[PDB]
Amino acid sequence: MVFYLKVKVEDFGFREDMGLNYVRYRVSGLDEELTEKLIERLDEDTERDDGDLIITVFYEREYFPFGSEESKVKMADFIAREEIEMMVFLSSVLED
Repeated sequence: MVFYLKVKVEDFGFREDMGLNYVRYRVSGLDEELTEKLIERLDEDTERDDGDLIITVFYEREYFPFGSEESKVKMADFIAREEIEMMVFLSSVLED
């Protein structure tokens, strides 16, 4: 009756050439055709890998880049801020 989606960080990084932070999320359950739906709405780079889906989303000062790890004083901040970012994002879209 209800679908269960789990999104977690798989590979995070930063591009000095651009000046923004990027991170890849791991999603399982989507389909070849379904991917075209999300990739369109998000307008990001989606690709099937071993059944999972890679999504890289980076934002500059304009949208506030992801780099507030100095707060938590560890990498956990990146995965924590990134995980909730995707989870909350989707949940917020489905809930609304």
